[PDB]
Amino acid sequence: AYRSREVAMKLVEKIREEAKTLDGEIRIMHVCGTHEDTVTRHGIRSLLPENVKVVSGPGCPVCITPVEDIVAMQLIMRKAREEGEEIILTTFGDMYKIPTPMGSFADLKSEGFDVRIVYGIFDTYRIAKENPDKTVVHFSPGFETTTAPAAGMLNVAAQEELENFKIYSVHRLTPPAVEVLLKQGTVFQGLIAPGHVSTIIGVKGWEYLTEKYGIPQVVAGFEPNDVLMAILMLIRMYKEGEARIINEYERAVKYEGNVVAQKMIDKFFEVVDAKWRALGVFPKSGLELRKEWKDFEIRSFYKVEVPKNLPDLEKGCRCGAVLRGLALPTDCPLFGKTCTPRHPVGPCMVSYEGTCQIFYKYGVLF
Ligand code: SF4
Repeated sequence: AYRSREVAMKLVEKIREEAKTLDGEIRIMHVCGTHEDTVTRHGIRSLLPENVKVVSGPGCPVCITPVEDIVAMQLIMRKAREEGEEIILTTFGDMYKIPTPMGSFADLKSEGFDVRIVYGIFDTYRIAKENPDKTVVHFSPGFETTTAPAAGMLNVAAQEELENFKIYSVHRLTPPAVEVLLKQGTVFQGLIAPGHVSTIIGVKGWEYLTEKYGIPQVVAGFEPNDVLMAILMLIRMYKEGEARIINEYERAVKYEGNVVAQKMIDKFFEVVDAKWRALGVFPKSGLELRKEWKDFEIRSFYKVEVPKNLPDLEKGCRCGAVLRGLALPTDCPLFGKTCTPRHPVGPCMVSYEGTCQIFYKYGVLF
């Protein structure tokens, strides 16, 4: 308590002191919704010196789930129903309300489809066991942190030979996003690596970025002091002209990552080029079930026709710029006007990890 406040004040003073002698403006990016929550909750952007910026990358797996996949899942529900098949669709609570030009999962539910909100894929497994006569499918988004438990449940279902347990895989990888943002402009000279994701892929998983682009990195937890320390460290590393990755979250992250989880994920999933809503196609950034485990993917059972020309976002939504770290929600003309948690225009406002929802949640009036 008193200690945390003491450290925070001292860290901000060091940041100010180091920043004074910066050539120009330094941009530090994070790609983790919880880091954004911490940053905004504690007003860290205002505390920083004018020449130090914290950029919010695409750290929301729900926000970037493609419209085509949500719509496709919806079309599979309809095609299965016309065949007399009662499918039970599970989804996280925020994904449940993600908008698309053809409606959300919640809209589908109001039509009488069996759509259920779950806390995790373990609930899907339980529901599958509760309804052996019904197909149970989890629309499954998520970065490495969420993919790990999905792989774990699949391994359990595989051992049991559960045949009514499926997923619609829309899992994504974080490092590739960081690479694309860099090549596509988005300027930043340091990275705060996500803590949870790092727990799975370890320091090892981010190294290629430092080796390929020379960008310094600090793996950090979510306390405001973890974020402040990371910022202080990246500034020093930058000024000192060094390209290294420092693990400030060793209590939860091993250099090698969680090898057990990594192996479990690779056992069922294969990395493919994948779409990221409002951002385009990122090569080798998505995960799909391997050919050997195709029976677990619902698309292996139903083929549907997603209509063409479906726009990624509703008119005026700047979620594209926001996910790129090129604009803050306050830069969006719909923010708090036509777009709010009650009536969201874009995915950035619905998602729990969404920068726009985070800005709203903390009453950012800016
Ligand atoms: S405030 Fe709404 S409309 Fe604007 S960028 Fe965020 S999610 Fe999109």
